Amino acid sequence: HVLKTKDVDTVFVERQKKVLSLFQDVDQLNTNDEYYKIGKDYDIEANIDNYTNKKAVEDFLKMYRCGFLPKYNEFSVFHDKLRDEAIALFHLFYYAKDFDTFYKSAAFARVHLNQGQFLYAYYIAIIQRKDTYGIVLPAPYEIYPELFVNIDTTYKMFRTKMQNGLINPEAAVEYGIVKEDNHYVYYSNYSNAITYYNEEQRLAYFTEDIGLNAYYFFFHIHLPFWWTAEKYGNLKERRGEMYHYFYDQLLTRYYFERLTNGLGTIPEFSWYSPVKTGHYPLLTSYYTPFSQRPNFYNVHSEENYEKIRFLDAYENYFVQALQKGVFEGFGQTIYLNDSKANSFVGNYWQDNADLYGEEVTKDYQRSYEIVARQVLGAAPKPFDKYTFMPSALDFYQTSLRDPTFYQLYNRIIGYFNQFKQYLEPHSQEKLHFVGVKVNNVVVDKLVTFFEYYDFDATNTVFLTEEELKTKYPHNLKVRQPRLNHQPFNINIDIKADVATDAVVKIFMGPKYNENGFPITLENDWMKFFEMDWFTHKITPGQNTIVRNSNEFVIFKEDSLPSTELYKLLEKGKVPFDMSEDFGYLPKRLMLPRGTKGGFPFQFVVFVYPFESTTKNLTPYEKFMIDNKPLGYPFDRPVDTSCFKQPNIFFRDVSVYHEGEYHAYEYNVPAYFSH
Amino acid sequence: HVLKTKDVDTVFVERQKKVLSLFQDVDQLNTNDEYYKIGKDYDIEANIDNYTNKKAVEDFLKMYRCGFLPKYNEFSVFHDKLRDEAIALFHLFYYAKDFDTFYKSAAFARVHLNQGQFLYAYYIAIIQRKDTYGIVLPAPYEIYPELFVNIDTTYKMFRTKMQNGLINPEAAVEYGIVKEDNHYVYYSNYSNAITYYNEEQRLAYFTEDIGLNAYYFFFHIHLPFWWTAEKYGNLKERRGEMYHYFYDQLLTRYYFERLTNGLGTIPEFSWYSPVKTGHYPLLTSYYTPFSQRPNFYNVHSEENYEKIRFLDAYENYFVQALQKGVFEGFGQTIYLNDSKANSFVGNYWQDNADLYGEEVTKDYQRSYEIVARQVLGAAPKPFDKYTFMPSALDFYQTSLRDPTFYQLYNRIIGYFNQFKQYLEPHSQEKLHFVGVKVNNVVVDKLVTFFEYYDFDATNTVFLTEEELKTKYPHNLKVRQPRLNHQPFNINIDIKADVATDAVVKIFMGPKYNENGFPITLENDWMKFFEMDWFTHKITPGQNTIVRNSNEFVIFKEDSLPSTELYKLLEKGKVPFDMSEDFGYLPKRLMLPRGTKGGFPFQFVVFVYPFESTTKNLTPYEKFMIDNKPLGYPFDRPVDTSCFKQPNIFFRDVSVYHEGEYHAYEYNVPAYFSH
Ligand SMILES: *[C@@H]1O[C@H](CO)[C@@H](O[C@@H]2O[C@H](CO)[C@@H](O[C@@H]3O[C@H](CO[C@H]4O[C@H](CO[C@H]5O[C@H](CO)[C@@H](O)[C@H](O)[C@@H]5O[C@H]5O[C@H](CO)[C@@H](O)[C@H](O)[C@@H]5O)[C@@H](O)[C@H](O[C@H]5O[C@H](CO)[C@@H](O)[C@H](O)[C@@H]5O[C@H]5O[C@H](CO)[C@@H](O)[C@H](O)[C@@H]5O)[C@@H]4O)[C@@H](O)[C@H](O[C@H]4O[C@H](CO)[C@@H](O)[C@H](O)[C@@H]4O[C@H]4O[C@H](CO)[C@@H](O)[C@H](O)[C@@H]4O[C@H]4O[C@H](CO)[C@@H](O)[C@H](O[C@H]5O[C@H](CO)[C@@H](O)[C@H](O)[C@H]5O)[C@@H]4O)[C@@H]3O)[C@H](O)[C@H]2NC(C)=O)[C@H](O)[C@H]1NC(C)=O
Ligand SMILES: *[C@@H]1O[C@H](CO)[C@@H](O[C@@H]2O[C@H](CO)[C@@H](O[C@@H]3O[C@H](CO[C@H]4O[C@H](CO[C@H]5O[C@H](CO)[C@@H](O)[C@H](O)[C@@H]5O[C@H]5O[C@H](CO)[C@@H](O)[C@H](O)[C@@H]5O)[C@@H](O)[C@H](O[C@H]5O[C@H](CO)[C@@H](O)[C@H](O)[C@@H]5O[C@H]5O[C@H](CO)[C@@H](O)[C@H](O)[C@@H]5O)[C@@H]4O)[C@@H](O)[C@H](O[C@H]4O[C@H](CO)[C@@H](O)[C@H](O)[C@@H]4O[C@H]4O[C@H](CO)[C@@H](O)[C@H](O)[C@@H]4O[C@H]4O[C@H](CO)[C@@H](O)[C@H](O[C@H]5O[C@H](CO)[C@@H](O)[C@H](O)[C@H]5O)[C@@H]4O)[C@@H]3O)[C@H](O)[C@H]2NC(C)=O)[C@H](O)[C@H]1NC(C)=O
Ligand SMILES: *[C@@H]1O[C@H](CO)[C@@H](O[C@@H]2O[C@H](CO)[C@@H](O)[C@H](O)[C@H]2NC(C)=O)[C@H](O)[C@H]1NC(C)=O
Repeated sequence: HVLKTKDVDTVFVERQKKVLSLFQDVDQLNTNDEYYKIGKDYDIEANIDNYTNKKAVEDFLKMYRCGFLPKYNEFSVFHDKLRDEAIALFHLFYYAKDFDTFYKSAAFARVHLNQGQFLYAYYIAIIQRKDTYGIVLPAPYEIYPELFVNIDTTYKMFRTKMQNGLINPEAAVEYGIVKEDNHYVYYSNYSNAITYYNEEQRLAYFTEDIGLNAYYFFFHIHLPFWWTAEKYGNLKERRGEMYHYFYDQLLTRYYFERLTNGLGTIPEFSWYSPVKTGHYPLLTSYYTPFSQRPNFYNVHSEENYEKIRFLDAYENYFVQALQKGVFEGFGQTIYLNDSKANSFVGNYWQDNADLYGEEVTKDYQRSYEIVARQVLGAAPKPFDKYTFMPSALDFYQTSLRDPTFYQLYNRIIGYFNQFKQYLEPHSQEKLHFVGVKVNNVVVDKLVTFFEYYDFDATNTVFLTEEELKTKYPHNLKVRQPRLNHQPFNINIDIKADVATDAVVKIFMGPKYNENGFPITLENDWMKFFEMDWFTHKITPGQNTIVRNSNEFVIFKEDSLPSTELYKLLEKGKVPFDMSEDFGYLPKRLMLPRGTKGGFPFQFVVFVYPFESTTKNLTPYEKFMIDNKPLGYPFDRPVDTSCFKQPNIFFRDVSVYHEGEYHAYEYNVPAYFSH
Repeated sequence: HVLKTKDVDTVFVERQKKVLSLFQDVDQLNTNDEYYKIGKDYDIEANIDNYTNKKAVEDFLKMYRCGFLPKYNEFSVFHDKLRDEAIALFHLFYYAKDFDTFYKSAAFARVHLNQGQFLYAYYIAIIQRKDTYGIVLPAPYEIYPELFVNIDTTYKMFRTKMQNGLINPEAAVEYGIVKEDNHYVYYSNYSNAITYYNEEQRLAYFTEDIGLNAYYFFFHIHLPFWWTAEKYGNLKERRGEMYHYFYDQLLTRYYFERLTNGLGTIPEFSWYSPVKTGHYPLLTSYYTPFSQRPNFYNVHSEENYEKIRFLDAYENYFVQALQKGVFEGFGQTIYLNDSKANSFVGNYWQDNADLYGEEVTKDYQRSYEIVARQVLGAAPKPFDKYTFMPSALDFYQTSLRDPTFYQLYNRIIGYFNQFKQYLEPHSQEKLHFVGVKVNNVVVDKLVTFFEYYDFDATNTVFLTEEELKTKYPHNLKVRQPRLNHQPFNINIDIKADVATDAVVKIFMGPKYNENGFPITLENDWMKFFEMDWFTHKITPGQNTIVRNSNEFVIFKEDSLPSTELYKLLEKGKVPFDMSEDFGYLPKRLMLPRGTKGGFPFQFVVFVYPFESTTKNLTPYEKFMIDNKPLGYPFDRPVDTSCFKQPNIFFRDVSVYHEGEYHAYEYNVPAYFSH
């Protein structure tokens, strides 16, 4: 298994090394590094001519002269002041006329501003600026290790750095601390191996997977809710569509993990009753432990009355719009069948900039999601604008760790899916592919297993004045057994009459509902996980297609550590996926953990005529190369019919799991010491 | 300290004497008085030609022939039938062609109608009729002493009257009954000296202050929610602005009293959870005690299910309008920034006539304030249209005695202040006064203390057939120590470039929040109490202004008993404030009770260019002589800026309290007997 690579020129390489020079030892400043001198004395005012937008720069300066979030404090985009500052900073980065002015602005920020705040605006700018297109971003877990690993292993790294090494390596092994080469390796367990407060803990290997969490972070920085989608041209008109697709797909995938663990559907809650599923983040900031929400949390308390009424009102509005058939307000009146209605509900639920026709949201345009994250996070109200007790719900990099995150968005998609039943359902004729028929589909054995995975966590530690004189160590390694599966083929048999360009899609869906009974397309159309999308020229007669799971376009390879990125740069290359598909879900997670006896699911292949791609979303996500609605044909209900189309095939499938069932078993000292 | 007086001609004096002739021994009828014969035989039908609006008079007769509230029963403008009768009566009074016809109509009413009802319509007619403009109104506590004093002292007066004097004066002293001259003086404690059911009771000297309660009553009769603001020209368009101003100032002032008493912010509540703070009115009607709301009252019971859904719906509508950026309904469509928006939210929350574009409100036009006062009052449903158990929330003269009164309006203004954040914030430029700078502000020591205050409470008692044959006694006096403060100067130091006409305002704001930390303008702009407003001619160079607290235009002098009014009329004079500023907050209450060590607050002086006064509200309140929104520049949030404007100055201040801290200490027999 070789990783696909891509060729880059000398300019790109030079810009790549520059951006990476600002992603090192992020919680500390190195006066020996070139960036410190540049950044410390950069005069934004004096170079105001090197920015395409003078107003944005002046607003930044005006804001900056008043002070920004101090260093070391936690930064969260869900807090007004912090967000506005971060956004002003983003504008300073985005409007730099050229890479050089941008780099200097970045260095300025790195030296003067809050590390978290800088990293946030930095990450987004690299994604948004045209001149940095293709630039490979370092893994978020490598940049925010304190957000991707529990305190028990963070504390072990702290103890190692404080002791300046291992004092008794033979004893350290019993605490998962091993030395390999010149690296210190830390075997890190998911939380279900240290605390089991509720049954949802059984899903910890999935909800705490660094790749899954990185995936949500990438989703957000690819296109922040506070920013307009203008830059992406077409996506703007299809933004709400993308919202639905992303969350439906994520919720459905999470649902599958629940199913193979016997946890049933995503729980429903009320803002007027205790929230059943609590959550205890084993994370910490530099000033406080993350807030905890005990099981059966009394959410309807005096501190949340007003917020709950707002959330209620927000839901009420939508439900009433569905009833009367029209969305009023926001400067327009949309009937449910309007051609922009789909984008409206999506933008409405997310309360994004595009809902208002602006480039950035304002503080007074209150958000359902932000307020809901606030009350579900269970944190006491902020001490002040710059100080708050964070919860898993305050970061896109830790959101998926909280069971209520899925419950919140499942509630939202719940309404979105209700809205979809008011639309014209897909007719049997529009779904039919005259001349095309799928005679059979055979799927190879589906097997999951846990496999060790390492990543650089050195950013967890603080370097010595002497250590800063020499090259960075990239000394610490965090090792966790992560979910994965064996590659598998899908053999498709297609009997055709005429020759035509066809599109073939591969989905994965449940076979039974939570109670073990047969699924129903009428109520379960939204439970199909899109796995593949590709064009294929169908020749008259017999057509045999073989798609290997490693080829599914929906997923990407694991990221490589910054150190391997450099070696690859010497060759004038960059990982293909890491550069162009950084937002895709890691392929090692395309399958939910199976069971020893094999858990029931079904694959489905659908092939339809290839045609218009005039309003595709390639500038956003590469695989979106058609005009059909995202998730087609499971994007909305379908005109109930008891006789399936010949161009769609459903194949039963079983997901088995090999090796140790529980991930923590691979971190038992007796085991890894062999 | 001399009280300001105003000269009045003979015509005014005779009308003043005529109006006061109907404010004597109000719960009884005097056949020996001139008004009795006049009112008993007055024929409205026959004199219909003396009313400018015949339809109104016919409606009154049609309604009167069916019967009105009987004598002795409690009257409240919050009960449908009662309000409708009162409004009909008002029209009869208002449409009288000349003073004489008005007086007869009033005499007729005094004789035939419910005393409370008559007094209600009468008070308002005197304020609204043009020919009675300036006519001095007797203090509400003199007219309705049973609404301004607890039953313990009401019963003492009853006992005195029944015994026809004191049987054992030496002994009566131990109960606060003392004879002075020809008066019987009753030392009257606030409820916190007889029952301490919850911590809010420590605010009783304030919430029960007769002046504070009279103030709210004056606010009502000056312009009832059921009547249109048409009479006041410009006010009509700014009605909502005045609504926000009145309640925000009152709520802020209340907040200040909580701060010096360690009671923090105004509590928030939910219609679906027990209301924490109860209230026990130590008041009674002629037929029943006032209803009581115990602590942690179960408000969400079957009797209130439907009313709560209404209240909840009313709030939902506002919250959704804010979210969609437009107010729909009531015959129009108003975007948040529309020029008519501010008045809409005001008229909406109040459910007043101007909301519907009518003269007076109708029964089916359900009111949030009324329904909320109904469920918060905790009284069982009315026996019938004429019989109900009253709560402190059923009267404008007792409302401030109930903690939930503040909680309810704080909830409404919460929404109002939320709406304010959707408006164009005051820009730094517009707040800047070019060439004008406030160099310094010095405030003399702020000191509060309790000082005895007496008022005529003879209306509490019933007179003898013989006593009615001679002049009214004005025999009984209620004595209570009331909050007060020493006069203080505010020295303002201004450095100007050129000469201009400037407006200088003075505010009092908190220094710290309820937790003891620094206030923030972005979140506490609504907590600034306006204290003074005046024009001043600034000359080039150094300017020095000296304003004494006694000169603040926002406050008035205490009311004089009706007996002192007569003596003053004989000199062709009337108190200046009682005549033109009756609705102003008593100046003795401008400062919250301080603490021995001195409680922190801050004074702010802001000076801006004097200009337009085209849409001023002088006809309503004298001090509103500008075009600026009421409360400027703290009427809405301001473009956040850490750099203060040169024409504004903040000065730390400490409010000290001298003498006994608790008011009841002055009502201890050992103390007042010396
Ligand atoms: C415990 O607990 C407690 C309780 O809580 C606490 O306390 C706290 O604390 C805190 C901290 O400390 C604090 O805070 C702070 O404060 C401070 C002070 O303040 C003040 O002052 C200021 C200044 O002033 C000045 O300036 C101005 C301008 O700007 C002007 O105007 C004036 O006049 C003056 O002048 C001057 O200046 C200068 C000096 O400085 C010179 O030039 C000369 O001298 C001149 O003359 C100011 O600004 C302020 O203001 C304020 O206030 C007032 C009143 O008072 C007012 O009026 C105003 O307006 C303002 O206010 C307000 O506003 C609003 C309200 O409405 C809001 O917003 C707020 O409140 C505000 O405030 C005063 O006066 C200060 O300084 C600081 O600052 C800082 O921080 C912040 C945040 O926090 C930011 O924003 C800013 O920016 C800054 O930053 C900085 O720092 C930090 C740390 O801290 C960091 O992180 C950052 O990064 C930065 O850094 C920088 O700086 C530093 C110093 O500063 C240094 O060191 C550094 O360096 C380094 O690094 C670099 C790189 O980067 C390198 O290169 C090198 O090498 C190294 O070295 C840098 O440079 C703050 O703010 C508070 O306050 C307290 N609280 C209380 C209640 O008290 C404690 O802490 C604890 N403790 C423990 C142990 O834990
Ligand atoms: C206990 O508990 C119990 C239970 O709760 C109770 O009971 C109650 O009681 C009550 C009280 O008493 C009652 O009520 C009452 O009643 C009565 C009776 O009724 C009946 O009758 C009437 C009358 O009739 C007549 O008239 C007419 C017209 O108008 C006609 O039509 C007829 O026919 C007749 O005629 C005749 O007679 C006359 C006389 O009157 C002559 O002219 C000749 O003879 C002729 O022929 C009537 O109206 C009524 O009716 C009604 O009802 C029916 C049924 O039955 C019906 O059908 C009808 O429609 C009617 O209505 C109804 O209905 C509706 C609808 O549904 C409703 O709303 C209701 O139901 C109604 O009702 C009958 O029949 C009566 O009378 C009375 O009245 C009164 O009151 C009221 C209120 O309440 C008012 O509004 C009115 O106006 C009146 O008033 C008066 O009185 C009062 C007192 O009470 C007062 O306050 C006032 O102010 C007034 O006064 C006046 O008068 C009097 C007499 O009455 C006198 O006395 C006085 O005198 C004074 O004056 C001056 C001062 O200002 C001086 O100057 C001198 O000097 C002095 O003296 C005055 O004048 C009532 O209503 C009830 O009923 C019961 N309930 C039950 C259930 O039963 C008890 O009470 C208790 N007890 C204890 C002790 O606590
Ligand atoms: C009054 O409201 C309108 C719309 O609600 C505001 O107009 C918007 O202004 C922003 C600029 O910040 C534009 O990006 C939008 O396209 C405008 N939308 C519409 C519908 O006009 C207007 O700014 C508000 N009034 C003021 C003075 O700001």
